[PDB]
Amino acid sequence: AMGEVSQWSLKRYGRFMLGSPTWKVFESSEESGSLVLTIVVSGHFFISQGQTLLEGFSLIGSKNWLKIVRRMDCLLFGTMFRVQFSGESKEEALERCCGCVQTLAQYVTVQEPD
Amino acid sequence: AMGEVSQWSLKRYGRFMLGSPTWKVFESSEESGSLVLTIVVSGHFFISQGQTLLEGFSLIGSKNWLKIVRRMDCLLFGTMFRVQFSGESKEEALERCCGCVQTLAQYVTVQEPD
Repeated sequence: AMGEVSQWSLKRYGRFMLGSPTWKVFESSEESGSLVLTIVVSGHFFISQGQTLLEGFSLIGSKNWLKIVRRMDCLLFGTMFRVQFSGESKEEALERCCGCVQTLAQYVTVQEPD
Repeated sequence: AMGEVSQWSLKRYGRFMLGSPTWKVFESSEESGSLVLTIVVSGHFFISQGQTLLEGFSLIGSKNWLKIVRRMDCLLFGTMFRVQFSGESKEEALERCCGCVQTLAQYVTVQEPD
């Protein structure tokens, strides 16, 4: 909303968990609540579903420990979690994703797949 | 949730608006959604109701332009908005308020009423 934050809505978020599941996958539901990726101008990164914070860390000095890769409208974050931007079409999601890459890339490099 | 943020729930938030209302008052409802005051470790301050950001600014260098006053379990913010912390009792609300004052006071001074 503000000029202090940028925000993008997500279709999905998945936490690498490593019985023993590999992923815990969160989706934007009417009940569950909507997924938002937030980047604050000081360089803080959050993912939130409604009001619970699923992810929260500084992007400052993340060159040292953080790896981001984009495949189309998804980002993978490693050192692990995975995010997919929403939209009514593949273009609209991709356009969301790219806008976010633009702010993310101010702090880290966003690589292409290996 | 994280170690990157502190969060407190609010009973009420009121925006000074100056037909011509003086205040717009937001409350924690089941429909409307719950009020959260968030302070991020880089010094960013937010109030949010569900996922809408009602307030968002930096506390860094706010000594120059920002005035905070505490009356019991409420804070008034001027240069204007007003916040009241929640709790099952007056003590619990006051205890919430004070915890927040403790992080706020790292950036600004929190005055007593005039």
